[PDB]
Amino acid sequence: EKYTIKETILTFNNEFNDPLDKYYKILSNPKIDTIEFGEKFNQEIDHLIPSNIKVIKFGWTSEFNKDVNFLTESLTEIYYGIYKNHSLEELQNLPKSLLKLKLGDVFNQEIVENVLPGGLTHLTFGEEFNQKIVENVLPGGLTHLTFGEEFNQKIVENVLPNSLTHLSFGDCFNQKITENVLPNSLTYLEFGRNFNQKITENVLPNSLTHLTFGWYFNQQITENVLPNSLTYLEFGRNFNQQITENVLPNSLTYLEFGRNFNQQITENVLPNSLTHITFGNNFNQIITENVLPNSLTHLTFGNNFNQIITENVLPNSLTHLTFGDDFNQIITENVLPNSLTHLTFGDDFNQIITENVLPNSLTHLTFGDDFNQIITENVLPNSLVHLSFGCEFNQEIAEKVLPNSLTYLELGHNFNQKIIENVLPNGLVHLSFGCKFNQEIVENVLPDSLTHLSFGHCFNQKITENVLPNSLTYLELGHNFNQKIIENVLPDRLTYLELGHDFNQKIMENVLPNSLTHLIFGTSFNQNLTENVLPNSLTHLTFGTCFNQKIIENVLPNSLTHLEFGPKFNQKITENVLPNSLTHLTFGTSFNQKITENVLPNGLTYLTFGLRFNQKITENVLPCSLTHLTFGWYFNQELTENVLPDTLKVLKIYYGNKDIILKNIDTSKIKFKIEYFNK
Repeated sequence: EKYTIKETILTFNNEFNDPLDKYYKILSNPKIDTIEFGEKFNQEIDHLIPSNIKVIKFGWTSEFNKDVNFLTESLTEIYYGIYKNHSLEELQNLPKSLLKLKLGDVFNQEIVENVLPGGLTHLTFGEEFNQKIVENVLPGGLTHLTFGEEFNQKIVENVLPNSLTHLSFGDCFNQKITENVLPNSLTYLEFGRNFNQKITENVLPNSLTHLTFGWYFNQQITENVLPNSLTYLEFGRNFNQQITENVLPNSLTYLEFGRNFNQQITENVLPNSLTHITFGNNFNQIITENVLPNSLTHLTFGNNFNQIITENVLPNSLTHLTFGDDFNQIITENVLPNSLTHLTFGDDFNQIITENVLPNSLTHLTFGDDFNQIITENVLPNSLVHLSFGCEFNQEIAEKVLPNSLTYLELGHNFNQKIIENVLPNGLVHLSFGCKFNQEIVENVLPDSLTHLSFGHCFNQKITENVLPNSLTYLELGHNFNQKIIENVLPDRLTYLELGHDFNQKIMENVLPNSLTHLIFGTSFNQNLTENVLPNSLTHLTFGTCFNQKIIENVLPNSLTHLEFGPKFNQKITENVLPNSLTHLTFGTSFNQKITENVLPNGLTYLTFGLRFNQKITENVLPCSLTHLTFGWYFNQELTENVLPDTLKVLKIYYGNKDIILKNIDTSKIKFKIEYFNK
């Protein structure tokens, strides 16, 4: 039953439902233009909203259903939810200044002359609305009209305002749209699910730039139907009608087909102005020679497309080609254009790719699941910077195979071939081995450029001295990786280290480098940490599930700011073991140990206890700078005001214990905010 204020947007609780009689002062803040209400709020708001607010958003979930006849007369916007009806009295009484309105979902009465605000520009009907609209009903200056799920009434001439620019139908609308019905101002028209009528000549206006049909629309588009202003055409799921010559306008830049479209496309049907085609799922027709437009930059096939791509089929303008799930046709030499920079294959693609097949412009190559053919020397272009192999790829990679220019290499699940002296390019920045990779990585194989290196599930080989490159900043080790790290192996620029589930080997002194700031232990690590192990630059330490070793003086370094113990850590912590520098401490699920005076650094601002912490808090234990205290479910101890710090901003407690936790706290005069959580 509290409010959360943002820059201008006051949001209430989702179970708020308190009369607004005692909130006038809060809402009278002269820097708040809007109010958000949530689910359970059902209380009067007629005389309870000041002049400074310009938006009431109720969000679609609201249970608000009260008569509203007195908003402000200074509102410009209001949006209603699922349980709101109206009388037309109530519609006549929304304020003369209003610009943008969404009606309640329950509203399904017939609107007549001079009811909805004259000056209105944005109108949105609810779910249940399915009432007839006649000539001078909608405001004459309206620019945005949206119909909801159930509306299926007829629309006849001179009814839609000649100012209208965006008209979006809902699911049930399936009435004929005839000549001069749509305004000559309309730029967007979007049909919904059920709409399935012929569109003839002079029905779409010559100002229309966007047209989206929906699920069921499966009517033929003939010559001179679509306007020459049109840049955007998106068909929906069932449209499967053949599209012939002089039907698509010469200004069209975007075109997307839906699932069902599977018709042949001949010459002089795809306009030369097009830069983007996205094909449907089922599309599986032969694309012949001078069919595709010449200005095309992006081409995307569907999941069923699997037809041979022969010489000079793709334009020399094309830069992005994405294949679908089925595509599995041989690709020969002059098939892909010399402008093409991006290639993505799909799940099925598994044909050989020879010497001069891939163009010399190509920077990005993504293979599919199935792709598993040998890639030899001078196959991959010398312009390539990004290579992602998929799941089934497990072929050998020889010496001068991967181009000089390569920066990003992602190897797949099944990849488990050996990597020797000059396989990976000098210049490589990111390298990611997948699941199965478990071959030895010896010295002068990983390049001296590499900054990011990540290993997969299976990788559990030794990493010896001077294997890892000097310019490495980021190292992620995988599930099974459980080999000891020794004195001079981890490089001197490494800031980030993540150890894996299995990693449970002791760490000696001069191992973790003095550049390392971020350290992540995995599930199993449970080996004791002693003096000068952890680096004096380290800021972030995250322990995994099973780490339950006691910490002593001079172990956690005096730079450390974020510490997070894992589930099973439940060891006592005494004086000057937690560093001066600490600001965020997070106890894990099972930690249940007393805290005495002088233990948690005074500098500490965020403290979180996990599930099981249920020990008294005596005076002068909680840090003096603390701002966010979070307790766990099982914490059942009284708090007093003199044992909480003067700087506390937020206290998080379990709801079901509150009257036990705050038994000695007068909540009517706290200077902090109680956040609850529940079961």
